[PDB]
Amino acid sequence: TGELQYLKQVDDILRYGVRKRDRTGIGTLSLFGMQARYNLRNEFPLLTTKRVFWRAVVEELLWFIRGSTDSKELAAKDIHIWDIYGSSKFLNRNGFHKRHGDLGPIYGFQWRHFGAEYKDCQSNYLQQGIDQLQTVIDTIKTNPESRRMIISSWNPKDIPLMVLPPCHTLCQFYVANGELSCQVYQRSGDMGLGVPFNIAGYALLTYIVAHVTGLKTGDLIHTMGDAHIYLNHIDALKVQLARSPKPFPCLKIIRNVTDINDFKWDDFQLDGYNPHPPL
Amino acid sequence: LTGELQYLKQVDDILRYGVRKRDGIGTLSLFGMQARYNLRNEFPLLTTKRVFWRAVVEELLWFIRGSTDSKELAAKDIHIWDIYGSSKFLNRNGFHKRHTGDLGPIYGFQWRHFGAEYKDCQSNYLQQGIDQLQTVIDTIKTNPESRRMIISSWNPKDIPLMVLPPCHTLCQFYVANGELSCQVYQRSGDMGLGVPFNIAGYALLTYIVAHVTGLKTGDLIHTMGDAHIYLNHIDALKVQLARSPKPFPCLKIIRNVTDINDFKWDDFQLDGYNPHPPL
Repeated sequence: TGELQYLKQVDDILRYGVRKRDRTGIGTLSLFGMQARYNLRNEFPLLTTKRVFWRAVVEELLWFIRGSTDSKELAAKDIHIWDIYGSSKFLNRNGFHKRHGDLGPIYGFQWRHFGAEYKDCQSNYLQQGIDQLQTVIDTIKTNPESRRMIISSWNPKDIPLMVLPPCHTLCQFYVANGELSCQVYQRSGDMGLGVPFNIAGYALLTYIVAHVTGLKTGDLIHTMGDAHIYLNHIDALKVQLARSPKPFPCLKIIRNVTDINDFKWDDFQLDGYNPHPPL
Repeated sequence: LTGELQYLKQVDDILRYGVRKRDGIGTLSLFGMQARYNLRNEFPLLTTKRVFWRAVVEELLWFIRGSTDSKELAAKDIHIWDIYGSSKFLNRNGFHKRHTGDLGPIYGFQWRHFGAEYKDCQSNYLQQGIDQLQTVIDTIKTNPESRRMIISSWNPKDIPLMVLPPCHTLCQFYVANGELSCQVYQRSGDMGLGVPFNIAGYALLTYIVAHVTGLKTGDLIHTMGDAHIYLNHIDALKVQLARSPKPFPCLKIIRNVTDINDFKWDDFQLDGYNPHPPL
């Protein structure tokens, strides 16, 4: 059950799902404490039930990793998924003061820089805060077994300064028999979009540290907080589970990369991803 | 499938399928565990071995007003923290500037004051930091649906300044059908010792806030990171799984408490608890 964890997850949110209300006002079917374990050995968990956005996932992570916070830098990659928050209008009438596209101390600030006072995006924070992103790489061959290897996006004092609180709060890593495995806690998840993107995103994150640390890839545990389906997309999702999912792709890396920050989207070669066409 | 049984299978699975390690002390370990505990009309306090109830209650009350003092727990003859608050242990790692019974910002202080300046336990930090708790309490009354109700103990800011990194790293709450739920992240836990103890901790917290808010208690999802079983106890617990767990006891709260630490040991009446005997 590599692919079919997701599939019943969203049937369980239908049959047994509880009406709750979204923060937009649209009602959702809800469920708690979901748990999936995805297999990163000789496979990659890009779900073939619906075409995932692969460009966004990669270039968002490399945006997380480099310790960059901005709307432009993803925009510059022609990935506009965050650009709705960076705005003259969004920021300002959401009660923001001065800077003309900061996202606040969003993810990737809170990875490489933690507790660092936030002025604005492109003021460089090097040697500020605590860098979680790798204190783990530093940990991984220091003490491979450990309970300590964690990256926490939750910093509640900085959260009134973020444009949105982190939807995936944290991840922790684990080392057994020459293989790495990461569990990420997603406090809110959207089975439609949010989640399978998260599965791509965090699964990718291990694959990096895989050849970095010589370690193969064990597995990915995607743990959920509130898991939900929007009421509209039911009839649209119900056809999506009507589909027999097709086998998982493999991910490759051509460039041997020693530095966690030095990655970019042309490093990443995928093998055989053929999802189903939407409506 | 449910409750304490699900706690044996974790035990079951790890014994068979775990990973031999070091610490130091060897152990068998597995990663990414989750399970559910029904908080409706019974208290998931574990029956295959006796869990310390006044430890669990009094630790939390002392988490709740956030004070961290070994001296505060010890007079109540609950001392789990003396090993960590004693000046033979303090003076080992650089606590040479620290008083006996003092620990650090961990848990309670973080709950009640976050991002604050940690001075010492003789000092009263009210008017300072930010509180994760009473905000969470006050959210459920105003906007209960929010998926951003979260308390995480992980603050690499004060991590070097606490005796040990927090074992239970975060929780989340939930509201559906007037039933408040809670999901605890443990980064490490002992299937025989620490886990059952912190299953009955957050259980009670769910209950307290439920009571404080006026919502019923639905369910407790136990989320685990590395979950280990020491080879010190390896055999003694295979006869502990031989037993069939007895039904869960029933927590009641006597005095009506509008406030969160007004709570005292005496408010808690626990009916039906008959755990299995030593060995």
